[PDB]
Parts: sequence; structure tokens; C-alpha cells
Amino acid sequence: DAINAPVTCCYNFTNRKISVQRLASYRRITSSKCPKEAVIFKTIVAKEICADPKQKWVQDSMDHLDKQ
Ligand SMILES: [K+]
Ligand SMILES: [K+]
Ligand SMILES: [K+]
Ligand SMILES: [K+]
Ligand SMILES: [K+]
Ligand code: NA
Ligand SMILES: [Sr+2]
Repeated sequence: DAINAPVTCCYNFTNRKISVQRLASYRRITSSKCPKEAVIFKTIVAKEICADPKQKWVQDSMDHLDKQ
């Protein structure tokens, strides 16, 4: 269940863009406990990075990853 599940949020967004070749996947932050809308990219070396879904590169990267 989710009632007592911990919730993961984003507070800081990466300043710099990440090339598609370095991205393995993403997930969205849905929880209304979180301060703002966010995307977490997991890179090809499993590092997790907060990114702002308002930014266009973030949107396009998400679409690309969705396809493969
Ligand atoms: K300069
Ligand atoms: K220039
Ligand atoms: K191209
Ligand atoms: K212009
Ligand atoms: K494209
Ligand atoms: Na140059
Ligand atoms: Sr640039």
C-alpha cells in the first residue's frame, strides 16, 4: 500500500542539460506531498537527477525514452 510508503520528491533541478545518449530512463513525480512538478532521470550509470518538466529539453527527452 501507499498510505505509509515513503514519498520521493525533487527540490533542486539540474542546471545543465543531459544528452540523450546518457539517459537510461525516467519517472515522473506525482505525489501532492512534493513541492513542485518534476522528472527524475536515471542516467546510464544509474545516477538519479531531478529535472524540470517545464523545460523543453526535459519534455523531448521524455518523449524519446517513451519510444524506446
Ligand atoms: K569570458
Ligand atoms: K556564438
Ligand atoms: K537529429
Ligand atoms: K524571437
Ligand atoms: K526528434
Ligand atoms: Na564551440
Ligand atoms: Sr546550451
